[PDB]
Amino acid sequence: GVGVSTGTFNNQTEFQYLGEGLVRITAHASRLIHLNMPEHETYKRIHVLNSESGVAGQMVQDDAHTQMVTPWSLIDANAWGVWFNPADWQLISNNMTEINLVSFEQEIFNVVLKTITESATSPPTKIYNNDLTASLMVALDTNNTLPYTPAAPRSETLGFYPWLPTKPTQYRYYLSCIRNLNPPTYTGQSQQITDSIQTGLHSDIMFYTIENAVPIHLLRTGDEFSTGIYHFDTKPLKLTHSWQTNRSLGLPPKLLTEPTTEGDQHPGTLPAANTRKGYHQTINNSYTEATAIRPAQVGYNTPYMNFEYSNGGPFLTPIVPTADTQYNDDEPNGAIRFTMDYQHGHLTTSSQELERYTFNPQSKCGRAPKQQFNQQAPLNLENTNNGTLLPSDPIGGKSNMHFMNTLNTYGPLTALNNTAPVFPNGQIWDKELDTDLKPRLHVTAPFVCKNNPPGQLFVKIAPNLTDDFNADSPQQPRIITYSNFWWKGTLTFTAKMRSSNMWNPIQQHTTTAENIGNYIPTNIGGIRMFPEYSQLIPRKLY
Amino acid sequence: GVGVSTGTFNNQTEFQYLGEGLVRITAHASRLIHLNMPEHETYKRIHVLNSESGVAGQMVQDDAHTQMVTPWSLIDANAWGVWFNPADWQLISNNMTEINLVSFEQEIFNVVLKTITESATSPPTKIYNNDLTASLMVALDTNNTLPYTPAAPRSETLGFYPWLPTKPTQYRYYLSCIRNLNPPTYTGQSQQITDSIQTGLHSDIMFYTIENAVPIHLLRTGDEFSTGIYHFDTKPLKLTHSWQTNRSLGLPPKLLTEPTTEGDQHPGTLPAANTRKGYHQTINNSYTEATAIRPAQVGYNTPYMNFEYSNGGPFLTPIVPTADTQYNDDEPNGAIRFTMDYQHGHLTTSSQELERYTFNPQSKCGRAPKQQFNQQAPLNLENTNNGTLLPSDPIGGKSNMHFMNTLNTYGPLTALNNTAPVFPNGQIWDKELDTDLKPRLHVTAPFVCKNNPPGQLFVKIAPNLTDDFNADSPQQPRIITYSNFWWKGTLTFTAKMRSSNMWNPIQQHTTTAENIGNYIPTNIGGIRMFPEYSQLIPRKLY
Amino acid sequence: TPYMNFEYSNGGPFLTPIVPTADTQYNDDEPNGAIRFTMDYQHGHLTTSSQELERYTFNPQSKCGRAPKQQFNQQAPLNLENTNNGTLLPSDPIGGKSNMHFMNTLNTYGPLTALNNTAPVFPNGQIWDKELDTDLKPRLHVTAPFVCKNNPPGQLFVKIAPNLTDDFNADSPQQPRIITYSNFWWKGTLTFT
Amino acid sequence: TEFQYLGEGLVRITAHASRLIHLNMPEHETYKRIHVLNSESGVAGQMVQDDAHTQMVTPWSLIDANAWGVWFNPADWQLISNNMTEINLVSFEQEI
Amino acid sequence: TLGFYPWLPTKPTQYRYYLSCIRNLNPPTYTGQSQQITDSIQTGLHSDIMFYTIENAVPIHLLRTGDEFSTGIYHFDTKPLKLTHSWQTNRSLGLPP
Amino acid sequence: KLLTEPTTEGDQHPGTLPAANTRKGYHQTINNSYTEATAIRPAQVGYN
Repeated sequence: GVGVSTGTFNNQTEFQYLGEGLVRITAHASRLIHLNMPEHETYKRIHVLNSESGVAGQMVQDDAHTQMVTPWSLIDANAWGVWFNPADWQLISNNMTEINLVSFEQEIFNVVLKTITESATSPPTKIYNNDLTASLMVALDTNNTLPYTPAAPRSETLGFYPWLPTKPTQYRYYLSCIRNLNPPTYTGQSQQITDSIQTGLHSDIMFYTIENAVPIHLLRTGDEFSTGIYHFDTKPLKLTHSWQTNRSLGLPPKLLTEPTTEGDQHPGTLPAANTRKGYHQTINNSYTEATAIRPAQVGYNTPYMNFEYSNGGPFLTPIVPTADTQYNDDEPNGAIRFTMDYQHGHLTTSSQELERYTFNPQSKCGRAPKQQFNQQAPLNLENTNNGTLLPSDPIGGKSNMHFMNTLNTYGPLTALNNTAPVFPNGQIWDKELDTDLKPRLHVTAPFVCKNNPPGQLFVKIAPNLTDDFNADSPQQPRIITYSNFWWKGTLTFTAKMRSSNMWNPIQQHTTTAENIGNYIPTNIGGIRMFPEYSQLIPRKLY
Repeated sequence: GVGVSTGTFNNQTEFQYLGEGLVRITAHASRLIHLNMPEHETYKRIHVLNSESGVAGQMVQDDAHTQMVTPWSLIDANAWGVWFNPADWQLISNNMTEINLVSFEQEIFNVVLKTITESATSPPTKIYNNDLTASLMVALDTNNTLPYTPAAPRSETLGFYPWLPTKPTQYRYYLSCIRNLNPPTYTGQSQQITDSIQTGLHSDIMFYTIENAVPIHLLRTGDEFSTGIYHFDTKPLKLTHSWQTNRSLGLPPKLLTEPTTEGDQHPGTLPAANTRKGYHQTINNSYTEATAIRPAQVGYNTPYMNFEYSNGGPFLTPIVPTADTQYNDDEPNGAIRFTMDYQHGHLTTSSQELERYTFNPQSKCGRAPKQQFNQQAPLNLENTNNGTLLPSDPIGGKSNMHFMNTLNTYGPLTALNNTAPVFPNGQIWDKELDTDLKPRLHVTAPFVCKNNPPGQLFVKIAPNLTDDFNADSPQQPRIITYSNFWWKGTLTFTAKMRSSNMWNPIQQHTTTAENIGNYIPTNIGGIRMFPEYSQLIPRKLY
Repeated sequence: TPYMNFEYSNGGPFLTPIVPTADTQYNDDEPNGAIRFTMDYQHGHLTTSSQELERYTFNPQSKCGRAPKQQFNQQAPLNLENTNNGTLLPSDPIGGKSNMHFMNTLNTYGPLTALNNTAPVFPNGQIWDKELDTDLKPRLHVTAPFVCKNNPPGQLFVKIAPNLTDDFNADSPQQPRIITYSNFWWKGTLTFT
Repeated sequence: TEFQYLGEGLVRITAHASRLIHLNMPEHETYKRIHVLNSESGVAGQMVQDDAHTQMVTPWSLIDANAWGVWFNPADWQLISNNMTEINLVSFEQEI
Repeated sequence: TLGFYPWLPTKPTQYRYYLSCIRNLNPPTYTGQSQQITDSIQTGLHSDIMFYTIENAVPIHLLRTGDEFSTGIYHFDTKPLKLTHSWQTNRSLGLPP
Repeated sequence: KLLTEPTTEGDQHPGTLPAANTRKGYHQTINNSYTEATAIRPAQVGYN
């Protein structure tokens, strides 16, 4: 089977429309993969200590931990940019109210392994041969024994471009640490910070081996391989954003003065307080909007920029990413700043490497702590500098840490919204944390597999031994080998169409003569895949 | 049946999605109609001669003709604004590739006739009674015997607003004229312009009568009435625009120099002329883009601002409305300038009456005569002021009339595009001109009924005679009567969804923080229905 | 639940709701989400009375609430017998303000929390309520005790049909019409178990 | 107010509520988008007194009977609360 | 709501809903202090505008004196409500010492 | 639509149309004034 092709290339995007308004969005993604021969044929247990970690203030910069570096490379296509292209997104987000994960199947084919012979005859000349017989190692951890490691959050996914080759990344998992950083400091002060790390508590050591946990298929040029057909069990994802806030829930207080002159300038009048009727979660006989009965709490302040410390070290306490307020805050509203790559958007040509861009979901929930505040005992419209905590009050003596930094408003009354899909660098589905009690969602991605997540796809070039034996020695020498093999995946979703219910037209992402540039190549061949808002369709909340 | 309601109000917009991606766009439109008692119970044959018509130059301002003024009022809902609202449009045009007319049915109900008694007791007081017994006259010209008269082109349609009452207009048709304006003039000159009109050639007299050609239903408050269910036979309408022009059709000449430096600034090079290969519809051994073989003629210059004169007088020769070029020309590209109304968009509140706004379809075909030109005999790259007609050459001695004004490029090679739907003031379907040879399309509207067009709906309040007899006298006196009656129509279309084929996202009409104002009421109750582009989805042409 | 806390999101500032539970022997109320209703010449409150509307605050019966003016915190290894230094009290100045104590900012919600639903408040109380269409839902509402898992009953709308005159309509701002009104009966049937 | 008692100790509390409604002709036949800004809102301290927001004032009137006072009367309540351990919503139907 | 009294007439109320706001109150203050409080509001972010119309979203029945109308028969799906109160507190849970 | 129906017999006396400007409708021209000669028609009946 040497001279015959095993699989087929296809990167089409099929949108089947069915009855009652559903759609079978079928995304085909093919891509030419390139794999280099693992440079260290062993399993290494490496630690990581950075000089920066152990300095006054630079604690947040701590990078310590332990790595299990495997000789295997991983093929993760879990990231929107893989499946869709700009146009696709525009369609889906501009018209589907919800979308959900259905089936997924990969397939590796037209494997080609290549030897490289050196010819230092005057100038270093390279000769390329085909080791027809050599093999490509492929492993599929169906049961997820190997620690899960999504690539997406490190833009180490496959190339978001069908006409451009791409590389799978080095597989390496976390191993128990015993990180020490006592005690925290502050930029200036002189103190002796202890900075250590020693492979975790023995009872917590997890040392896995591709070889030991999964059957490995050997693939010669004429061989082929294919995932079965995995079916997701996932809570559908909404592609609509809420807006209403507690100050916009329910029956608006009836007015007594409708304006008499055009312009959003002139407003209407409400009867004085006192004379108003209804419920009150406060005592004063006066019913204000800020102080009014609402169904629940839409949103919540999560102590921002708080660092917690557990065995593995210190770390930022995650915040459910929601849209910022008119006071572009971001960090407290879990905004997510992605960094691009010469392969995940960002002009292929550009001289400077990678790109910035921060992301803010559309669902309005977030807060503006630089505004929030607290008052004492019986409220009292008309504060008491003494009986009122403000967004500019010194907590614990530090003149810039205000109450909001420590304030947590989560409660049974809280109504929250899930992360947003972030085309394209965004992760798509995610394994669920195997803890007795589970999280209501993840920040990583919008889809969490209720059951068992799809399998990790592993790859590694079969060691091409020489005549200089093996064993009875440290690191064995081998023929320089590499591989070019294709890959085709099929991700299938389900979504519902939207419909005209209101009077006014809504948001929709379009082309402006000032952005087409971003969806069109360059006079040289530059291509971008700059991220786009998602969940842009307005939705009632109450 | 006095105290019982006959029909039901419904102004919902149902979008049913079916297999293979079709949609059953069902538009329900209800509206409270108000009718005043016809002020002249006869059929009047009036002429119209304006002073302006008979003056030097002001010929274009001629308004002469003859009118058959009937005592009947017409209910025409043939205009987008009737059926859809802003949001609806945004949906349809932002996602359907084509759409077509299917079924239509009207229904008049909850008729109420009212008498009005005068009580000049000191200040003029009005007393309102119900003439339970009086009737409302309704006539349906199913076979279209009465001359067709779409309301749309005179914004005399029904009110584009469901929550606002509306009025049907006076029915009056054209009758043969023998208009005289010999001879044309020019603003300055002194000459004796003959300006006359005398009811047309007897053999061409058409005097119709609602009463004589259609059965009329009398309706008392407890009565109801309903069109059957008309089915259209119409060439589907495309909601996509072409772009390619003759300078963009087919295989682009192969280059020999791809740029080496970023920026749309630096272009590529083509081999010199001469050395190029292929067809040529010219002799010179050099193959230029302007002078290159193309499948056909996309577009065509129609002698612009040309006035033709036939029996009924002079008139502008219509031009197929197509998008203007980068040289916003409009008039030569049949742009269509609509004038709004306090009931067809245009802030209900605004002090100034009516609105402007011109319209340009999206399909790129139009021309830029102020650019066009002609060269003689064997072409010859490098003109001859003598052998080259230019866009600034004096024709017939007049220093501002250039060849383009008289130039007609229509031909068997011409490929043309149909008018565009103009939400909302735009007319929807139109009767076909009963001439032996028919037009390839109309400018009025995008839909032309292959068969017989739906019937005209006529209305008139039954004369409420008094005790002061009738007949044996000129104009009879009658009780002042009027009516409030509801109307509900159901227009059904068929359309196909769009799909992601290309890489880049396309146009789409959205909300900018600078226009929502137009889709939202006013602090006083003002509402607008400003027109929106249509056919905004890009389409290949070749 | 951090009491009298005001949060701020797009629509403005607002009081952070507290699950209404009964007050303690230290009638606190506000921190225990008590609900003060205001009556009407039609919803209780002597039809005759000269003064308009009525007051009255409400406290559910389920005992859960707290008495912050009592609560407190101690440090590290507890230690029966405080340390003014190692003990936060209900009268300690937070952030420098002499009347804002730790309780105002304290939130004790946790996986260990066992809570109780609002109470029906005869008669001014709301009965059922639509559920907030957010991805993750609230464990209850304060508004009412019943939250419709599915779709809530429909809203009933009414408006008098415009009684136009002879002075046309359209082609003008606000249209004039005959003064009209209506008297119509209504009967509803609510069934419980 | 029908209180049907069934087996095992359940009850079919059926509340009938009739009422003569009175409706005045909407005074502004349009849909108004009004804002609301109170002087009190923008003052030192009186923040809690903020009443700002935007209203969509419709020409329609709403009939909401979602409130106990509608269905039961004092006696009814006394009975239900004095003797039922739990109660639940079942069916509902209006009629004009 | 409607009148809690069967023998007394009652009125339905004006229907009006909330529409996106962009309320500004920076920065909070305290009764005394002198500071310049910005107090504004401008119809919310366009993408969040919800403009509904009874006429546009629901079929409307016209009723003449001799007409009638009736909701269907809606069935609730609701977590039963307890009419009992708990008392025990953490200082009253379990086996007393 | 006219705004002045004649008051005296004879094809002599005609009716009046509102001034241009104030008229409403389509126009295959720019000027805010809608004339008969310059008015939207279905198509071209005839041709030179």
